[PDB]
Amino acid sequence: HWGYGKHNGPEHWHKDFPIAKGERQSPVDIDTHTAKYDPSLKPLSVSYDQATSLRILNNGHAFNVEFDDSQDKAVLKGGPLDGTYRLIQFHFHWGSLDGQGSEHTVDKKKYAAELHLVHWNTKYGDFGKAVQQPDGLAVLGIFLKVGSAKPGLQKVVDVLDSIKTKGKSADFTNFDPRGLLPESLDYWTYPGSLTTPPLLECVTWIVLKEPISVSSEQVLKFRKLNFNGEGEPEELMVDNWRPAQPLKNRQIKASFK
Ligand SMILES: NS(=O)(=O)c1ccc(C(=O)N2CCc3cc(O)c(O)cc3C2)cc1
Ligand SMILES: [Zn+2]
Repeated sequence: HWGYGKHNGPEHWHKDFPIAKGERQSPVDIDTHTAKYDPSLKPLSVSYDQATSLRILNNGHAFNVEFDDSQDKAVLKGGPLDGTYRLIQFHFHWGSLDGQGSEHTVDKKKYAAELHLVHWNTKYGDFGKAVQQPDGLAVLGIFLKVGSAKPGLQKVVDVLDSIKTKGKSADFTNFDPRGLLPESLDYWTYPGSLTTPPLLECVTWIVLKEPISVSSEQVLKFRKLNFNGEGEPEELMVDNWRPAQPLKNRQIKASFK
């Protein structure tokens, strides 16, 4: 099955998921000079005060921090969005080295990692129905650079030892995702897709301009995770990013001048 290796990585995905070569695939390079400022774009509303994290899972591709999405608790609205989108999970993509790992790029710059906070449009009732719709998901993407530690990330980092291998989970309650946000909510936005199989073209992407800083030690701990299951040959969970895809007939809009 699909993964990030030589034999099952991004350049193979199209064989099982032909939408891989579609018209609105993600990620993309954000050409900052070509992105147009859109004065009609609203400030993003990130309302995470009542967020209820439940669990952290190593799914063999990344780790997901999962949230209770059975009520309007942690929601994303405004910005380019119409209606209310509920937080279901977050995860990261990262590299084997600090010079790569992000999925989106900014004028071809790769960041060390990229955080995806995944939300679904409440008008579709559940996540599985939402992914079948062109406006079903809103993914908030946040770049990570290596520098000072992110204190709000440390709780995540410290639990990774308990979910080293594929299919392991751990209780992960009371985690506040507000601690993963940068100061500014300036963003770029464009219509795109899931960046892993099934690659569904259901996402409004909202990518923050300002990266967060994490420490070298924090990202090193991401790189100790395993793609493999327990008692299988150790394959370090690194380079779990899809490269930039063709922009085709799309415009990237900026919320800021
Ligand atoms: N990298 S990204 O674009 O932010 C991204 C966001 C979300 C997901 C995701 O949670 N998935 C894929 C689609 C899917 C579809 C299902 O029907 C399902 O039950 C579960 C899932 C699980 C994967 C990737
Ligand atoms: Zn992702």
